[PDB]
Amino acid sequence: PYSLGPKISDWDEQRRDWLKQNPSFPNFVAPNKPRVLLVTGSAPKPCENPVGDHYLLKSIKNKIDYCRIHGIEIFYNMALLDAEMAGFWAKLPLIRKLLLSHPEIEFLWWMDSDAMFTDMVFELPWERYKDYNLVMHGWNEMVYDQKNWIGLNTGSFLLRNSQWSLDLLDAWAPMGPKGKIREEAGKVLTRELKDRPAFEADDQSAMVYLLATEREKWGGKVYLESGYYLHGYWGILVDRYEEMIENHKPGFGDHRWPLVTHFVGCKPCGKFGDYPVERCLRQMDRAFNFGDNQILQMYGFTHKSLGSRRVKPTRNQTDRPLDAKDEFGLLHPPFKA
Amino acid sequence: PYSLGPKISDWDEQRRDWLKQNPSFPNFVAPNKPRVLLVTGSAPKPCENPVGDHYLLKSIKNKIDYCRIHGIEIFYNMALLDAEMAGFWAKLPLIRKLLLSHPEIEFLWWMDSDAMFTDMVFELPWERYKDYNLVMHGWNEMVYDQKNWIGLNTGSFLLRNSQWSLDLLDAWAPMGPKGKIREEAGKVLTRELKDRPAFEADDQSAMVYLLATEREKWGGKVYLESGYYLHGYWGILVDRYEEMIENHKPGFGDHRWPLVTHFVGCKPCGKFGDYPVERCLRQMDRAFNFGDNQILQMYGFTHKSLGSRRVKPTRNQTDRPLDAKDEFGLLHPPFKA
Ligand SMILES: O=c1ccn([C@@H]2O[C@H](COP(=O)(O)OP(=O)(O)O)[C@@H](O)[C@H]2O)c(=O)[nH]1
Ligand SMILES: O=c1ccn([C@@H]2O[C@H](COP(=O)(O)OP(=O)(O)O)[C@@H](O)[C@H]2O)c(=O)[nH]1
Ligand SMILES: [Mn+2]
Ligand SMILES: [Mn+2]
Repeated sequence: PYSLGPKISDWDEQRRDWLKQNPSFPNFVAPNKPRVLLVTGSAPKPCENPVGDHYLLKSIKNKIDYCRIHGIEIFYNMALLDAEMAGFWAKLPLIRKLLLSHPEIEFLWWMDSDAMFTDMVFELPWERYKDYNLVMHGWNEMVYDQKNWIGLNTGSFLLRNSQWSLDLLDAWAPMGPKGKIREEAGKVLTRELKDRPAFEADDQSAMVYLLATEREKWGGKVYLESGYYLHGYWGILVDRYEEMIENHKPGFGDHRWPLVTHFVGCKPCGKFGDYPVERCLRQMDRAFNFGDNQILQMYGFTHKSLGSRRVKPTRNQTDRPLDAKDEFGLLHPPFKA
Repeated sequence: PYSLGPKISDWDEQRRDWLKQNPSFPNFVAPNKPRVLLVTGSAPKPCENPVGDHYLLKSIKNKIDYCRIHGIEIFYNMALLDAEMAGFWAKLPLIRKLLLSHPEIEFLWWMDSDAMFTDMVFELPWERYKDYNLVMHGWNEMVYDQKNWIGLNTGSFLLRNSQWSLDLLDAWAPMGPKGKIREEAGKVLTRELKDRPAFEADDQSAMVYLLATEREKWGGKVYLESGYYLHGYWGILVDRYEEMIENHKPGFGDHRWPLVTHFVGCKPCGKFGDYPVERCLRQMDRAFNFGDNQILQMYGFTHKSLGSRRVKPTRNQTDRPLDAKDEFGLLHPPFKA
């Protein structure tokens, strides 16, 4: 019987003591700003197609920029800590290890390598979640009623460092172990979830299954967010970037300017994805430039077009650089208090 | 005639004024701990050699881990801001833009992409540099006396945000502009420096030629460091890694445990390196694992060997994870208090 590790039950107490003992590492870096660690990663071998690694590189640059602006630290995992939890299931052993290793962390923000920040201004509404322990993009009707396997997304979610989350992880992991366990579990999810195709169990479908069946246990602390694109399906967003630049501005986080553009199904690191490789990579270039344009604007540059690697100036240089207007206040945002 | 931008002569005063008006953004984040921006980058296009991008990815994960531990921010540039200053010369326009855009930065730490942190414990001796503006690995006699084009290294150096540094940049760039200017300046360097081969002007040789021919003007603010491997030629280190693990411990930063292993001559991304690609990449794997071991060991894991991607546990799991602190106190170091 698979276990994520020795059962822990007094974690809230262990954390409470530690924080009291170690006031130099508070779990809140500011009145209403919890300490957040963004966690991402990739397999420890080169991508099967070679440009895959190049797009992992642009992906981590993109997260570096956002996290530098909004004052959150990054952990990039390149190791499998549990041979049975491979692939998308590898993030459960990782998350548990980081939560227990870093009690100063109040929120752990997992973000897939195929997910990219496209709104560099938007700051998560932390106070909205002060009473919750798990925040994922999704809809309650899709999860609890329709039991739709895409009722929520697990490529970009917040998990609070708490006893509730250690138990949540234990409840979530059973369908993960590679082999017969994951395969037979995939048959269950395909049968019990709406619109799910037939394939081995994935971490996302299992979360829908867990929350739909055991809602009384977990639902009270889960927040299914759909007011902004904590996760954003690329297939309906990337084509509208131009409309967004023309009618809106960064900071909305939603349909007007998505916080995250998540390239589900493109699999730039594998041999084949569920979509044309041409459209996947060109749209990943457009998404990367859509965000990078917000970085370069601070420094007086922009990409010639949304699909070009080349940049151009947006203004003449000056001998009075400190007089310049930072349009969105990202050079010295309040997130770096 | 080429210029890095409009002439600024009052930057030290502009900065002081800005800092007085923006106390929430100090240039010292703690007593004798300056605010540091580590800067790196790579060409915006995939690597000629395809697997080269996988090592750019490993290289930036390495820098993320060190900068997270030691409380240093990262900027990863992928844009060519100045068509004339292509190649290794591209860092001069970038460094100027960043210094001018971030007056809160006391020290900018440039780092080649093929340079990797192999001592995750070593913190730079900042006080040693309180009266200097440019810190590079090198030797006084080789640079000033012998005029040796390898008397210093410009792949890992600190540059203080100051009018002095802006002026140095003005003096350093002239041999840069691609074309007849760089190629002709290259023939001048080959003829005035010791043991320089024949190739286009390069920023390292140009820095030697400047400091040797204009010592009185520049030398008093340059610290040529050789007490630790701020830059560490891979050729004389990578074969000694297992010896270091047996005899020494992270924190020395020098011949016993180098801070930086820099793979000069390898060109894992480009082509036509001074060494065989296979030898280069395997040793970069070893360097990466050598550093990554220090990260994984905070969490109870290590690489089975410096040549294996697999990791193994260093200790059994526990239900009391806050009792045993890590061997080098890197989970909660003073750099993040
Ligand atoms: O061996 C692995 C496989 C995946 N991931 C991470 O888990 C996420 C989700 O895994 P998935 O198999 O769904 O790939 P995706 O289609 O989301 O890119 C990936 O994006 C990676 O960021 C990882 O860290 N190690
Ligand atoms: O187009 C470029 C080329 C290089 N660099 C950076 O400048 C350093 C030195 O460039 P070089 O041509 O010497 O390549 P190297 O042999 O050092 O890897 C690289 O490592 C990169 O970090 C960059 O930012 N943009
Ligand atoms: Mn994904
Ligand atoms: Mn180099």
